[PDB]
Amino acid sequence: CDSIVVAYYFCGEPIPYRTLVRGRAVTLGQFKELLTKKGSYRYYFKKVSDEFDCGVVFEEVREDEAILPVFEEKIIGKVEKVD
Amino acid sequence: PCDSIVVAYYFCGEPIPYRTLVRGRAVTLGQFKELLTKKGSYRYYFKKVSDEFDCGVVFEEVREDEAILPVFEEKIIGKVEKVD
Amino acid sequence: PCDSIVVAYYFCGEPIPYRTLVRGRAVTLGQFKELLTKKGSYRYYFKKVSDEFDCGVVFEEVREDEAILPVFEEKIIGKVEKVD
Ligand SMILES: [Hg+2]
Ligand SMILES: [Hg+2]
Ligand SMILES: [Hg+2]
Ligand SMILES: [Hg+2]
Ligand SMILES: [Hg+2]
Ligand SMILES: [Hg+2]
Ligand SMILES: [Hg+2]
Ligand SMILES: [Hg+2]
Ligand SMILES: [Hg+2]
Repeated sequence: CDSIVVAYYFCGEPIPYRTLVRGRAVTLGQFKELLTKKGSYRYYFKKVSDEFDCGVVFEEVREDEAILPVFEEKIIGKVEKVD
Repeated sequence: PCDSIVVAYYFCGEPIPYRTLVRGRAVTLGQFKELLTKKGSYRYYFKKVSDEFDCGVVFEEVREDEAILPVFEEKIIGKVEKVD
Repeated sequence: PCDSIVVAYYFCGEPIPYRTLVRGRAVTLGQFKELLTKKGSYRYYFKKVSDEFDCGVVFEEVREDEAILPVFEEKIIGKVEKVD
């Protein structure tokens, strides 16, 4: 296994965009390179959270060097345009 | 399978530059800024060819941080200066 | 729309000049002085057209800083020398 599945829902759209990334670990900045549209966005990723009752959160990630959480083996991101 | 970039910067004149690899194709000032360990006010320059003259490439000052750093001969060569 | 000016200076003899863009139409010595990172006593010169001979052009010494820096072929080319 030399890869990870990276899917994100984009600016509201219902069908998420899916791609494979070589590495087993992905950073925000790598994820940012898959995006095609310029502008200001916030990025969230499903992550398990003991501290929440329905198990899941969308963790906001901000720093490029940061390693994105993995939910059930995949990276599930939400990309939201600001404003 | 090329998947990451070399980022070296000279830090306040200390000759020996600090070297690291960054995953991805291109790097922004803000990502570069996350590799730095010391707090404070700094300016940042990066080698990158100019179309002026002798012994000449430039050190381009970058400040935005969603700005994509120039690449000199395939690497990112930065100069980090503390504002005195 | 234009918006900015290119400001490059050679610093203490270092060959590779440092390059930045400055917002606005024209730049003053005092604005130029704010780009500099190192403290101390310096003199500042800028290429500019001249009406004297051999190699055609001069380095005008500027000191006021309310003064507007000359523009050589659309850019500001400065020489910064530490007073030794
Ligand atoms: Hg796999
Ligand atoms: Hg969008
Ligand atoms: Hg719940
Ligand atoms: Hg590489
Ligand atoms: Hg320093
Ligand atoms: Hg030389
Ligand atoms: Hg311009
Ligand atoms: Hg100097
Ligand atoms: Hg000559």
